[PDB]
Amino acid sequence: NGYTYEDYKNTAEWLLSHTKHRPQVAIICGSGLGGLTDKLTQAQIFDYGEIPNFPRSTVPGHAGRLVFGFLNGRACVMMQGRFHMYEGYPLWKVTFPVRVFHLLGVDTLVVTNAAGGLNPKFEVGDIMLIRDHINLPGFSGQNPLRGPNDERFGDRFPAMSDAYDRTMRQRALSTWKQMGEQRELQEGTYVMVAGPSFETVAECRVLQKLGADAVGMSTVPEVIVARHCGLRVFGFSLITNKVIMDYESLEKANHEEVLAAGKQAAQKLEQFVSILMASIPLPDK
Amino acid sequence: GYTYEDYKNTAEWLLSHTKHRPQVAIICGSGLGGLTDKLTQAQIFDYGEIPNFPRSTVPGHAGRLVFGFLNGRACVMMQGRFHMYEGYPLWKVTFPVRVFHLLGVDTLVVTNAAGGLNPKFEVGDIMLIRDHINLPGFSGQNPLRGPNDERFGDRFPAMSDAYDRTMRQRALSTWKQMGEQRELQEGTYVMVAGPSFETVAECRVLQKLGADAVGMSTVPEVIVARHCGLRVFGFSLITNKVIMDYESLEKANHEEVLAAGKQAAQKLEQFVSILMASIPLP
Amino acid sequence: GYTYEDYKNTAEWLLSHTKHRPQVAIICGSGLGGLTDKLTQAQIFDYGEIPNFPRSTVPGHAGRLVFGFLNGRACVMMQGRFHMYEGYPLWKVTFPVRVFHLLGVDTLVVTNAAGGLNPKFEVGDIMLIRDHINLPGFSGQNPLRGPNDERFGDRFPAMSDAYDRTMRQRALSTWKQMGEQRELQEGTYVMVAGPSFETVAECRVLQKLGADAVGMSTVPEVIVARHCGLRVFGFSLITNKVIMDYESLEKANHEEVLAAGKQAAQKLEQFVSILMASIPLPD
Ligand SMILES: O=c1[nH]cnc2c(Sc3ccc(Oc4c(F)c(F)c(F)c(F)c4F)cc3/C=C/P(=O)(O)O)c[nH]c12
Ligand SMILES: O=c1[nH]cnc2c(Sc3ccc(Oc4c(F)c(F)c(F)c(F)c4F)cc3/C=C/P(=O)(O)O)c[nH]c12
Ligand SMILES: O=c1[nH]cnc2c(Sc3ccc(Oc4c(F)c(F)c(F)c(F)c4F)cc3/C=C/P(=O)(O)O)c[nH]c12
Ligand code: NA
Ligand code: NA
Repeated sequence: NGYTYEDYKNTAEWLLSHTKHRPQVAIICGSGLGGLTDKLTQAQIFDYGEIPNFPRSTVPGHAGRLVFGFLNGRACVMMQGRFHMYEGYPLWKVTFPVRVFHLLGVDTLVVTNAAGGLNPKFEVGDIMLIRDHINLPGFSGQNPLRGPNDERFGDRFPAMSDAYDRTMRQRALSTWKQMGEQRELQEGTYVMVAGPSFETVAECRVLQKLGADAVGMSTVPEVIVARHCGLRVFGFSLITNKVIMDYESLEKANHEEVLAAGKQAAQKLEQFVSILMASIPLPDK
Repeated sequence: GYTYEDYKNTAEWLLSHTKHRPQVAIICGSGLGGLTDKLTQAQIFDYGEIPNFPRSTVPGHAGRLVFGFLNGRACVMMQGRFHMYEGYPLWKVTFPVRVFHLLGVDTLVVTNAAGGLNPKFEVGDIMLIRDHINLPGFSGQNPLRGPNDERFGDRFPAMSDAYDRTMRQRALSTWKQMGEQRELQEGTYVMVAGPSFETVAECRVLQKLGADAVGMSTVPEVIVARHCGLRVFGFSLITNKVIMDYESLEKANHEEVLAAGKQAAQKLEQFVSILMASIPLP
Repeated sequence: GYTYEDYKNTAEWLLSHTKHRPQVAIICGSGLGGLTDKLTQAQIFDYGEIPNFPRSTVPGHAGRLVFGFLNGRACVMMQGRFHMYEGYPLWKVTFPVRVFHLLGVDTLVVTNAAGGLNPKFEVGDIMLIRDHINLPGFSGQNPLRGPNDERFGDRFPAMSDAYDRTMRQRALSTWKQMGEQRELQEGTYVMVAGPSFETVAECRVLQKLGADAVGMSTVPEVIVARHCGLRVFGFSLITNKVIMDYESLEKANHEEVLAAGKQAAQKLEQFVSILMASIPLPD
């Protein structure tokens, strides 16, 4: 299947008529930010299943949630969880919410994730501001824009060379500076791979040689649709593990360690984003 | 997928609806739409009247098959080509090449627009396609995926000799004989699916791989053509230099591509028309 | 699109139709189908007659599971693997591996035909697979894609240790104490979808990525086996040297790869039989 413009329209107008909230900022909560909805005021919760056209979470855990409220005084719409390719979702389902956000009047997307460090400078618990991406699925046909283009969203052939807003990154660094934290923020290129299996050593070397600083399984498709629509985009990676890059290492990527990294970073990440909210540019006069 | 009878039905319909017996198929990429103007004794078919032929489901652009003589060479020209980014399966993109084979065509000329990755290239350059990197193909988006039909070709066709050496030497010589000074480029075309343009990081990847130009077409048609045994010649119009640093304000856009096309139209149409005399006879 | 109950039904059907209890699964690559003849007490099942099993769709394609003993070790052989280029989805290509797991198999041996990228390789060489590059996997053609079930494995299994170090050692040891002419090669297998062979520029890309051999199979079976916790090892027979530069009259062709996988193929088959004795017993 796909979605028509009318489908997005009906979802948007249904949400506009069922909440008083008028979000400026969309937060898609990746690994470690599950709990960020807890810091919202005047929170209003919709299960994906209540929302017309909205893909249902078919994965273990709670019904996926769209939550409207104020984060540090700023009108937010928050996706508690996101869809992954590795779960069997087509990219036109993964990115469905980004079109709806656009039609609600959102002008800014915050997108976070977990990723493996490819840059040897990176340490577990580091935060990497996404400055650029390598869409490996994109190269082969797995681009969320594949299909007919609606001129109501954007151009047939949108540019991605300016996708990661300079100002948002400037203000992430300021916020971080004023937290007087010990470690610098990192900044680099995120490469998307479909996953869900972790890289071989030979694969890690490929991604290093390609110039990737971190690797994960999400985010790029949401960024491409956001940019098609004209939203400004801010992203970062929690570095949950250092990808294994030689045959002599005794270490090995694993689910238990990357869960532990998320759980440990979780409150630091909520603190970071809660404060950053205060510094997000206002809608344009 | 199509059955073998589906291809035979379409080829039979065309052969009984036109008297034309094309030797050469020309797939007009951006910059070359107007090449049909140079045909004589033209005979026209909307894709929509041609049995089994894929159309656009966008009323924006329909498509035409045009039979005619180009500089006295019997030709069939696709005006409007199918792209993976539009949501066509590759077995639809490449459907026409199968039909051309069954019409008796023995040479495919394929042209496109491409972003320049080789820093030697300028906007408005023509690059002869010497070789390709098929990134979608590596992942399973190869037009031969599925059952193989020996009436077309082998299970496992070689692509190491896809781009006819003789036609490229004759294209270079023709470009000089025409008294053109700004030289013909030659190099490696990488297909990416698009339709969004590359990030800086992606551009750097495509350069590290050894690609000289990047586009969103052509490689599937070339693979199916070589599977069928067609001789293949092609080139890219360098419509833009791909952004390779973070400071430049240039953003790749459709308007640059359109505008580079119109500017190069007269020159490319002349080049292809005159090249027809270099194509070996059947 | 099966659930755990489907794989279980298939395994129980096999358990109740043969007394054979395999420890080792062998997937026989192109030109290596002779290995089923080295089985003792052989028992054949056509894929057609196995519940839920994907049917192979080419007129003359051997779709048979063969249970037996190879050099005195209980095993099950696939004669004819499924290939993504034939049009099979990876969940079909790898359904037998999940069934082997439920049958109690703890080891998978994978064999294939590969094009040589390493200029040191010669046609007929055997390359012990040390590592792989899953190019289809990067893009979404990963056989774990979709719902995960822990009766198979983890949502995010590691692949950096896929190729069993113990069986590496013993393959190198066994090969030496056979006094063979050429050495056993080792290196990285890159999977491409095919079915068309590589351009020179594609060749050069795969070499730049650090691949030693290229083919169109194997990696997805390895991923599903490691997901399930099976020990894995495997071999490429080098059927052809990939054309890596424009000064050359050679062309990789179906006929020259067919002929090469009738030559030192029987060498790899004897080597696989011998190495059965080096596979550890189950606890
Ligand atoms: O080396 C690597 N290679 C390739 N990819 C990767 C990834 S992506 C990933 C890997 C594991 C995972 O599990 C959890 C998890 F389930 C939690 F609940 C959690 F808190 C947590 F930190 C995790 F890491 C989530 C995600 C990424 C989801 P998303 O954030 O992109 O939506 C991490 N490291 C590597
Ligand atoms: O930097 C680059 N990166 C990756 N790819 C490219 C391409 S390929 C391309 C990009 C845009 C485009 O826009 C149209 C278009 F779609 C029309 F239909 C049209 F009439 C028209 F004028 C255009 F400008 C056409 C084509 C090329 C089609 P083709 O020649 O392969 O058939 C050019 N530059 C880059
Ligand atoms: O240069 C290369 N590039 C990319 N890929 C490759 C391959 S993989 C391959 C290529 C051709 C082929 O055909 C047969 C065949 F059909 C038989 F019946 C046969 F006996 C036989 F020896 C062949 F070579 C089989 C396979 C491999 C299947 P598998 O071993 O993985 O299952 C080999 N060389 C290259
Ligand atoms: Na000649
Ligand atoms: Na690649």
